[PDB]
Amino acid sequence: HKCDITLQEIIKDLNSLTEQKTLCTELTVTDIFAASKNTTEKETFCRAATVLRQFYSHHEKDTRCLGATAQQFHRHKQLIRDLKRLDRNLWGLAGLNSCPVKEANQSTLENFLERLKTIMREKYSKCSS
Repeated sequence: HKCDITLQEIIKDLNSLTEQKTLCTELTVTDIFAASKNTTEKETFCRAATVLRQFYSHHEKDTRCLGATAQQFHRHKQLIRDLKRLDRNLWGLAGLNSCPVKEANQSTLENFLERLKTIMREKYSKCSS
């Protein structure tokens, strides 16, 4: 389970998401990586899945995000779809819903996603030769 191809599905989701730089991706999430470092891998996935679910739930219909042009609206729908896909995969890996996130620091979604990508690539690296 630990080195399951779900890791690749998550990295794929993150690669697409981290191309986005919009008003929406500058909006913030609670910075789960501002912690002093005290949770299991399962708990880390639960934390990340929780904040991203908060984000897409709150911003799927947000006027700052929805877009004026066809291209902007398309990119917004893609962002929400990919956030849901990534979230689905993170929950699968977490196997837990109970992981209260306490951090004060807010980071942009953009920076949060780049950090998660780093962590996920590290896990992948630790799984392969």
